Amino acid sequence: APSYRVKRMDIAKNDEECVVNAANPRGLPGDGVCKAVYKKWPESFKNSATPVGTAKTVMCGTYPVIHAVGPNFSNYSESEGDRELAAAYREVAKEVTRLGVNSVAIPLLSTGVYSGGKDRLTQSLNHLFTAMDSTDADVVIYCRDKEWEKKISEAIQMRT
Ligand SMILES: O=C(O)c1ccnc(=O)[nH]1
Repeated sequence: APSYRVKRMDIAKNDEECVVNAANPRGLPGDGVCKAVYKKWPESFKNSATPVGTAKTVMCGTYPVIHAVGPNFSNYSESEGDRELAAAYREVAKEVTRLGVNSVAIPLLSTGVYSGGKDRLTQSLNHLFTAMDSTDADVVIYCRDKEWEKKISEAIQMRT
């Protein structure tokens, strides 16, 4: 029976069969979060460039890295941002299904340096749910803040 779980820890130490990288459209290593993914799976960044609102899988050996590019809300309108953030998660669902994996480690896209200084926990998480509800993979959501862990954990609780 496929579950959603949340873990407050480095996504680069996930124990799922694949990872989603919160990526930039240039396929650049990045800093903070993407840096952890670059350091862990540097060969997954070969031709990882993909436009905003898309996802691209690059294998690191047999381990799939799904580069998913949420919008930078600094650059987008609230309405266009929202559209691009929905589409990014939909492309993630498609890659997870295509790969036939049983589990996936996923961050909340567009909630860090791409949030345009706003709190987007509920926006990002609902788009994730919309996309991943139609898949049969175990989903493990990774976050850093304890407050965020609690809020995500409750949003999971109150749909079961
Ligand atoms: O702000 C973020 O967490 C983020 C950085 C890069 N790509 C994203 O989808 N999101």
